[PDB]
Amino acid sequence: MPRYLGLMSGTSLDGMDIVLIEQGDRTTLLASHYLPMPAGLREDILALCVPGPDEIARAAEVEQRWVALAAQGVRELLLQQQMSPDEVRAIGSHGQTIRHEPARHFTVQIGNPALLAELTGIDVVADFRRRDVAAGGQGAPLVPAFHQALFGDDDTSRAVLNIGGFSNVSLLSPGKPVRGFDCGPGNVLMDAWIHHQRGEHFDRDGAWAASGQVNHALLASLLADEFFAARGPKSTGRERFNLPWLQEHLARHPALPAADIQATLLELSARSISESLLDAQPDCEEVLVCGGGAFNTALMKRLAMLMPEARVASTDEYGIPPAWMEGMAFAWLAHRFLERLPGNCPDVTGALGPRTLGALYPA
Amino acid sequence: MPRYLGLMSGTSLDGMDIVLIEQGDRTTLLASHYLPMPAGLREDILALCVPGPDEIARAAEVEQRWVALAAQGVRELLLQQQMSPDEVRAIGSHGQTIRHEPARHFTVQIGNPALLAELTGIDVVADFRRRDVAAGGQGAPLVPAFHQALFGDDDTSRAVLNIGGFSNVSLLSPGKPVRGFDCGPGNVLMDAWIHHQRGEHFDRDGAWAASGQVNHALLASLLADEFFAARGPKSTGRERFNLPWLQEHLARHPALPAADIQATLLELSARSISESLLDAQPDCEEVLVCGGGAFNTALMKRLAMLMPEARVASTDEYGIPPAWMEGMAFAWLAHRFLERLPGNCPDVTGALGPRTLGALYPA
Ligand SMILES: Nc1ncnc2c1ncn2[C@@H]1O[C@H](COP(=O)(O)OP(=O)(O)O)[C@@H](O)[C@H]1O
Ligand SMILES: Nc1ncnc2c1ncn2[C@@H]1O[C@H](COP(=O)(O)OP(=O)(O)O)[C@@H](O)[C@H]1O
Ligand SMILES: CC(=O)N[C@@H]1[C@@H](O[C@H](C)C(=O)O)[C@H](O)[C@@H](COP(=O)(O)O)O[C@@H]1O
Ligand SMILES: CC(=O)N[C@H]1[C@@H]2OC[C@@H](O2)[C@@H](O)[C@@H]1O[C@H](C)C(=O)O
Repeated sequence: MPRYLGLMSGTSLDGMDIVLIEQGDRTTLLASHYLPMPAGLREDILALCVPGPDEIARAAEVEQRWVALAAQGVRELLLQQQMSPDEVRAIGSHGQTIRHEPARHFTVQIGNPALLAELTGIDVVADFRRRDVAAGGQGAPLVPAFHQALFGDDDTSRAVLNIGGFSNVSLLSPGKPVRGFDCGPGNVLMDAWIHHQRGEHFDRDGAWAASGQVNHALLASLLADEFFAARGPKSTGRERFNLPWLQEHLARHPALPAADIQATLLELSARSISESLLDAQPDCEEVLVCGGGAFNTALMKRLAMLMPEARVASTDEYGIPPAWMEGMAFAWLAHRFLERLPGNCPDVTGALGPRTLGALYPA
Repeated sequence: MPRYLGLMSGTSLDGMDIVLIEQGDRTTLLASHYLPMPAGLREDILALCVPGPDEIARAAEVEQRWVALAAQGVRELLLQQQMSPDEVRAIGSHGQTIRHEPARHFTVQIGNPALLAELTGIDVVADFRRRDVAAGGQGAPLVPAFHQALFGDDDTSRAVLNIGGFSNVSLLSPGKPVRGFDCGPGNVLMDAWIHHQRGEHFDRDGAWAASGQVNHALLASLLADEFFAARGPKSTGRERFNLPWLQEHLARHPALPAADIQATLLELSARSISESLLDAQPDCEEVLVCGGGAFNTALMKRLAMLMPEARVASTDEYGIPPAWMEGMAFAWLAHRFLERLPGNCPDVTGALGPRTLGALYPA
């Protein structure tokens, strides 16, 4: 019954997820701890997601504040759980993606794991993505293995679907190796648009999206990106799908209401997920939705209707809160590293084969 | 009787040292292998040593080339020694420093250890300084503990003096715990000056230096830099001692012949060493010189003259070739990581205490 911490901080930059798990015969969630991202740090992370000056100095100092916050949250969670650091075997830390360039064969995650070990007094397993990339893979997604271990079922063809900043799906097909790929944007554009407009961080329950009307021509134009055509191992991020990208599409088209664009963005996510998922697993019987997109009532409804042959529900029904799936997954990967068990799925990432993912920074 | 690889590429940027050692009852050098740094790569690393644009993307691509070259070298050495990589327990990789800012509490060594593990098929231990910096230390020097393991003679006092781009000394005073610090510039300015003048990489045997004559006024002004005044834990780099820095001193005084300036730079190194060393260890009886500075005949004689109470010889006289000392140290630090033994020295670095240095990237 070794206990592990998982630290995830996704591209939505909403905040830091910290989970505690017990890894026995099955993965149990013991506790969760959410740290909202400070305004300043969120914006400084966003400033590192595009090319710019003095990045090495800037990232180091952003890194220091990120780790300091992570260690604060870990300390908080342990005290509130009446357990010491000694009772935790290791922290699994994803870090923070500031650049993802699989075409150029690199992915950049910050989160100085040495400093995280020093501050927490706990062994840290981190930097899980770079060995997969080194093995020719996309480096993303890395949860499918975990999704397999949780929800691997012979009797059903399940698709486990994360909807964070970006969407990604794990295809659990009886008989066949685990498949998976980034579907496209999840909340990233819906958040970015309501931020450029107005100045909010996200659209609660997708209520602003539901107030507007879809523009079918715009939808067509957005779906005409090369990434949606591509199949098999692929990944994406803020490099491709961002506000500039959207504005470039809005330029050639005429002027539309802002809510209609938001509605179009919701549909863009629903349709990209639906069509890419159903292309890969037309036999799908259950879509299990995790990540913060699970809480979007407008989005979830649309997925159910665009995939009528499937039962679309969040992972809550199956015992695991959708908020903490990624955090639990990286806790699990620290386990996998310490037992020398493969981290990646080759037919997900496109790597040469299975690889032990991560590096060990001991306390 | 495990075998380790040591990989070191210092601030001189002359090339990559690859050593193979055995760590039985003591450290034995089995083989060495030097890789001249390609011109293109040397200049791109140098371009990352000052603030600039698009550093994260640039550093990543430079990193891949660095690692590709390191892996090539490792392959070449093993084949030439008729060895499988199965027979090597791990590689200790220093990586390549492109920024050293202890004051801002960060230091940046590139060398994607995950890719290095991928390409060599051997477990990599890397990223040694960061944990010392995390512990409130300078992060440099890191060799003193090795120096103590090799040349820890209690009957006699002695200082082990590495002269690379930068000079650093390990003070081995019988009974008293190990101390050390960066003395200042070793070859870095002498290299930088002749490069600026003639394009050459270094001054062979200090012949150019030896053809010129020391200028008193310039020397005084060079010795005036505050770094030389400071005592105890120190570290420095190209951030302080560089050609721009030198030219601030040149401009102040009238024009000098180029060779006289070179003569003066040789004197600057010897005096900053000799005075910092004996200040901290006045009883010094022996100066074991390692690093490429040991090959500078003019420098070695001048060190002898300034320190006549002690013998000044290279480490070759006591078993170890002066070129491979650092490479051997990092292989040793791999051994020290894997046994969970401290690799830093608080009374050298200023860190809160003894720490395991490095991170394990398994093959
Ligand atoms: N009640 C909600 N209604 C709609 N969207 C929501 C709601 N709560 C959270 N979200 C979305 O979930 C996102 C966070 O999802 P998350 O899984 O943390 O993504 P990431 O891992 O990329 O940070 C927010 O940016 C937001 O768009
Ligand atoms: N024959 C020589 N004569 C004088 N200086 C030399 C000679 N060979 C090497 N050097 C000096 O040694 C330096 C390399 O020393 P090294 O120990 O590799 O330092 P670093 O760790 O900074 O790379 C060169 O830059 C040069 O100044
Ligand atoms: C941050 C950094 O890169 N420091 C190095 C450091 O290198 C050696 C390996 C050490 O860690 O002890 C040393 O202080 C000095 C002289 O050694 P070399 O120039 O021969 O490498 O160089 C640089 O300051
Ligand atoms: C490079 C990167 O950070 N990718 C993220 C991102 O956010 C969701 C999706 O794109 C996924 O591929 C991945 O995160 C999850 C945890 C994963 O690796 O499965």
